[PDB]
Amino acid sequence: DAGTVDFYGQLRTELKFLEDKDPTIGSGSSRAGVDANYTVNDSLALQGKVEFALKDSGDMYVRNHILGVKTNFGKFSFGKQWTTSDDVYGADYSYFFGGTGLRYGTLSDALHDSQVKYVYEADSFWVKAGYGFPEDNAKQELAELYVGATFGDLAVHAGGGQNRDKAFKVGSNTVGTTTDIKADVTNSYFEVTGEYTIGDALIGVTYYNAELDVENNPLVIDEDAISVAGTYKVADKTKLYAGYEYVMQEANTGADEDGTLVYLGVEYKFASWARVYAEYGYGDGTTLGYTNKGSDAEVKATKVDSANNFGIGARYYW
Amino acid sequence: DAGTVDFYGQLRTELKFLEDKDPTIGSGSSRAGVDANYTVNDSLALQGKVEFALKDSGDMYVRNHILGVKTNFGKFSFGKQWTTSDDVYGADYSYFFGGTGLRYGTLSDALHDSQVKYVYEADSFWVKAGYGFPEDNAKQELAELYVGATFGDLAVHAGGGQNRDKAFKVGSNTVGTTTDIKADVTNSYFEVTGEYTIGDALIGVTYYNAELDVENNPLVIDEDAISVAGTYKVADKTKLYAGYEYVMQEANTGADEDGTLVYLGVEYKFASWARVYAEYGYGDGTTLGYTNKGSDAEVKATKVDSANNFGIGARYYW
Amino acid sequence: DAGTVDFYGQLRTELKFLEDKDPTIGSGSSRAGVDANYTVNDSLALQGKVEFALKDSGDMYVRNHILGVKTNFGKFSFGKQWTTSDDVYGADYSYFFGGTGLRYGTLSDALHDSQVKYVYEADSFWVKAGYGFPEDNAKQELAELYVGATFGDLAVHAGGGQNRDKAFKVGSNTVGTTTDIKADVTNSYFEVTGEYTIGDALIGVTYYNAELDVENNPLVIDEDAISVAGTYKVADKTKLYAGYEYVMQEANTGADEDGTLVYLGVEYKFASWARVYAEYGYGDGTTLGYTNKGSDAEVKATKVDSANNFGIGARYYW
Ligand SMILES: [Ca+2]
Ligand SMILES: [Ca+2]
Ligand SMILES: [Ca+2]
Repeated sequence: DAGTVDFYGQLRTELKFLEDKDPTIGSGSSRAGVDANYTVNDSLALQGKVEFALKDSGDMYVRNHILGVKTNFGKFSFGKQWTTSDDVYGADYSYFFGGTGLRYGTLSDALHDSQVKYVYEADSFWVKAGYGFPEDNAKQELAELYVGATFGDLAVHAGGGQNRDKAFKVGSNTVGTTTDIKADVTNSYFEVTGEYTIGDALIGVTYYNAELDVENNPLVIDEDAISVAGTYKVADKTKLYAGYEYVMQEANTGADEDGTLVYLGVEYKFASWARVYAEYGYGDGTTLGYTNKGSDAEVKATKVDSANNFGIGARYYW
Repeated sequence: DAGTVDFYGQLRTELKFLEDKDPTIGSGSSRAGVDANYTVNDSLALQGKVEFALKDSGDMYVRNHILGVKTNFGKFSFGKQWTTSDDVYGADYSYFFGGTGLRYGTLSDALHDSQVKYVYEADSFWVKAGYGFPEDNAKQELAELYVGATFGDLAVHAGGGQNRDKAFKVGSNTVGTTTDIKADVTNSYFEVTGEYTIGDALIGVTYYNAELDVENNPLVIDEDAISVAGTYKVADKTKLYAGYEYVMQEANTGADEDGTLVYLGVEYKFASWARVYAEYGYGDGTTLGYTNKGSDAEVKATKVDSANNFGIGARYYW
Repeated sequence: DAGTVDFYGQLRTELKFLEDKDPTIGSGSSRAGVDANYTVNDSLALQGKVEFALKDSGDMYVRNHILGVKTNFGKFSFGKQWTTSDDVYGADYSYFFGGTGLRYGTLSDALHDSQVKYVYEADSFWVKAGYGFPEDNAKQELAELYVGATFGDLAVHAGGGQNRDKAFKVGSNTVGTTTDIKADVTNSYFEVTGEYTIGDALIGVTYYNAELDVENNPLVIDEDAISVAGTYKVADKTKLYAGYEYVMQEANTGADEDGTLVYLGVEYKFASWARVYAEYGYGDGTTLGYTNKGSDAEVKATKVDSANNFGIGARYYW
């Protein structure tokens, strides 16, 4: 009948060496929050949550702001949250680079501030979904559905959704006097994923398919994407990970394109509240845009070459 | 001789349906604060207060930032606070719409960040006042005085003040190239209010009068405003409320104008830390601008028509 | 082997009367933070720190964001911190005006958000240093080294560094259409300081020398600066302080210039968590720009005259 109040956070600190650039030091995506939960009876519980950022860069601001109601019929969560998409994710186990090949948030950056989200667990067969209120085109249209289920040692999921931005930035031409090109884009995407636990080892594979149509315009981009990845706990506190990520983008204009991302890294944990990371990442070719869930990094649509990247992490959790 | 340190807050979450618009979900005006109080002796106590916002929208920022000193001669509070005006308020018992007819903050939005405020309670006959430092026209001129007193079951107040903005936005014409019209406006206002408690019931009536002159210009707007309102606790945790609010604006140019706001709603409280709200609001005609104290909503000067509005609230307090 | 978690802060409130201006009230530089420390063994400790602002003015934001590692070989601190320079400071004991004559941060405002800092204490002979990562000219080049040592009752330090901004604001001409003049400036500075404790009394003297060269341009400004200052605890809770600060700026163009700052004030402390300040400050002539460490005030490059300033402070610490 009573409740729990958890005050939690991370203090990320990163040292990064990215292709063609200088060393950076500073915060990663440090944040701090408060999960408050209260069980009323057996068919009713309540949640109040609010995470905010402690990045070293801009003004500080709220990241998630949530009212949750759990029932017999499932949990409904309301307000500013990450997309159901991002919660489900897919097979990327990096803390820096990588996450390309998951194509759910080309337009969303994994976020919609004005959304309703549903969850339902069972004899671990589960269902998650969400809807984004466009709050009169101040926000994106969003709608997603995923479903999964574990078979003892195998773990599966599939689903997708549809996200649209009426005024999304597609380019720039300045002429002196600097302006960007807006355009109304729809991203309609689907995935399937499997994960296999072999004691220390873990393997994962995801396939993403995705369609970017533009209204008042013939253009269409079919993306088709394969992530394969895994982790292996070696010593007592030590985990290694890696992944290959291959993406192909056909345009309806004929124009074909691809992109490759490879990573290899190590999570050591002095404790659970004290972790350090080291990761290499090789990239070549094109992304249309992606989010690394581990760093919270956004990479906007780009083409890379010859592309080496190292990242050294040190976090304090609470 | 010792002190109290209260860490407090609200986690508002609102679902709103306003005339001619789409559904919104998200935070209302969530905030969080710290009241710190310390009694030194019988003729001396100290306060330190700082509230900040957790809205789901912009950067997060400080709302109130206060140093208070209580004495025999009364409490002096210093720094960023709401106007004495707003503290006193008048008869509006809504959580969303309504608050028109209180005319104290057409220009202030109920706030001055650089003000000194005085309070004095007695054999409950009380006096409140405040002054806003213009800090060289970076801020509004403000000066207010209110006085009240309870007669057992009747509760009265009257007062007003004068607030001026040297560069207040009166309109816009863009021509291609988008610009707004500034103008130096004075709002000089007075009210009287009475409130009557009949066990479960509560009735309230306020009258506001107000004068907007403009310097270097003939224009003047006399507002004259009548709020009447009340609440009635029905069941164990249930309160109902309503109000009629009628405002008339004569201009000195001849031009007459009016505005009507009606509300009806219900506060249910699962507990004191858990409340839910439902409110209807009908509006027709003109406001020159107003603040709803219950939602923290600002409505800028506007004319409405045919105007239906619903609002469903859910807050967690601490 | 365990750790300490300190939640700390200040609630500054200031009332200021500066030459040619109106009274201001409001916050000074209120902030709040969390120092977290953990000793692992005798040759290893860890720190996590994050201070953020509660100013009454803009958005709220992070001030310092730190990962510290202490060893036998010394403490390395990483991320957003004040400059080593500012930590060391020099002889200014004011809470408002004064701090001119310390010339370390003409360009930095005492801050670099992307810096590595080293510290080493001994049989109190100490060494501090730091490097600022230019993170590809998004940030200033910085590099500093200071060293000190106490002789029982005398306390000495000397050092300096070099700080450069590729695009620093040197002026403005608007022509209608408002633009500022950027220019690539280097500030290369050195100091020596001594401090003498005579029970209640304290005396201090600093000398600063500094050179501002500009790339692609003949201009150079030699500053040469003498602060002399002190404090004297009179009654039980009462401290008085004062300082004379004289600065001379030769330009390489011939053009000579100077500036004088004098202060006198009193720190009374009702307790350690409750302090009040009163300070007078006389200024005449030129600063090229400076920071008062006590108020956190930035004064941009300016020439003053006839210049009287009072400041009344009231802080609550925790
Ligand atoms: Ca915790
Ligand atoms: Ca509380
Ligand atoms: Ca403390």
